[PDB]
Amino acid sequence: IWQVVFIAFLTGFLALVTIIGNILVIVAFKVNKQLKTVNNYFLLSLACADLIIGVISMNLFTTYIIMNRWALGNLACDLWLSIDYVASNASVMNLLVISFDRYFSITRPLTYRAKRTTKRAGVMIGLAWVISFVLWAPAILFWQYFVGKRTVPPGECFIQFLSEPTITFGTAIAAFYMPVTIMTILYWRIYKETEKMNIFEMLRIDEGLRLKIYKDTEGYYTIGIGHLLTKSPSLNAAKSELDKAIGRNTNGVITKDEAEKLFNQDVDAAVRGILRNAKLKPVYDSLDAVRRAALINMVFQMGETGVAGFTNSLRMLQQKRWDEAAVNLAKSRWYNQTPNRAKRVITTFRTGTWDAYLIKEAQTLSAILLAFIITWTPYNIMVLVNTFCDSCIPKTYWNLGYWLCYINSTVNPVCYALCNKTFRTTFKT
Ligand SMILES: C[N+]1(C)[C@@H]2C[C@@H](OC(=O)C(O)(c3cccs3)c3cccs3)C[C@H]1[C@@H]1O[C@@H]12
Repeated sequence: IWQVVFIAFLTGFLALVTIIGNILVIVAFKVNKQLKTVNNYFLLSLACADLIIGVISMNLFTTYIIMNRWALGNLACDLWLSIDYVASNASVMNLLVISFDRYFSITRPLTYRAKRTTKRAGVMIGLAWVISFVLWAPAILFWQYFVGKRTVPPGECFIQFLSEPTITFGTAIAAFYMPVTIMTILYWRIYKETEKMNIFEMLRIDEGLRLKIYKDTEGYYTIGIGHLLTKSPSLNAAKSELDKAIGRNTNGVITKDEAEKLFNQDVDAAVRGILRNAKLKPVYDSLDAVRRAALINMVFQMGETGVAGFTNSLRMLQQKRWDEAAVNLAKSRWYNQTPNRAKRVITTFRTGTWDAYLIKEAQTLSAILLAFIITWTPYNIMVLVNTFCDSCIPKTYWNLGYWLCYINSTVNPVCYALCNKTFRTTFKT
């Protein structure tokens, strides 16, 4: 009992670390405009969940464990639980909101990336806490009054309707296993597709955007972002090819959605072209994200056949000789047709940076995700297990899993700072 008490305070240490880390997140974000963004906004929400959970749950938990008994009675037990599950819930749903956000950033450039603000983010988050609360709290508090009696004996506290290992299983899957799988899906997708954002802003600048058919600087009929319709001067040809392309009668006009989807089609085709080609591929392998994106610009413009006839240049681009590549490109007919765009692309080649386009080059999601899964799944697996054998799990293991579920909330700020040097230097001060 003496050694037990001596070790008990460790938990307190962890709770303190949690509350200060989170409190730091909050303050640092509020006091530094740099840190204000949509993504950082969601990260603020998370740090909040972790704070409310670290100043309340971790502690009263430490208490309950220490005493071996529940002192504060029924209602304290109810509020503690409700705050706890509503909170951690809002934490999972917050993670989801994040993943889906970055996803809609990659896949829906015009519809999503373009209109997204910290206001919209705020709304989404608030709505999330709403959902969480409305799922857990009413159940946890009002289950007794509903059923008419209180299953819970005084002295030991837990959620009334969760007695059964099955309903607990199903609710863990729904509330954990499902959302985790989905976060993994969205994740690996984002991790595969991250560059489409940069290459998007790139082609966006170079080409520009128009919803209704307009004449190119060359005069050719062209629609959307960088989508060429036809070089024939007859408007009918263009409009018709376009219609083929959309699968509707466009009447010369298209929606922003249709547009973003067209772009995506185009880029995927560009890339697929670079990888199908014997020339562009190997070179394209040795290129860093910037330059590579440049290559995808040229290919997105002239086509694979087109960009493959640059062999004089390709040679040096693969050999990491830049100034010579650029020099080799300036002398071609490409540069002659539309010098500005090409000049931007080439500069992008030489420098290896987006500064020509003034462009800002997935982050932290790995960390947060990993922490979450690895501090939760022990417990969820322990539940899945308890479903099938009654006595195989002693209360100890439950408590431990719980603690992990906390050290998530502890570790999340840590992952914040460790991932972004911004949060580092902001905390230091
Ligand atoms: C440590 N917790 C506070 C407790 C145990 C863990 O719980 C979870 O991981 C669960 O999947 C479930 C646990 C038990 C039945 S369903 C969730 C609960 C609430 C939203 S998702 C994590 C959090 C959560 O509040 C519970």
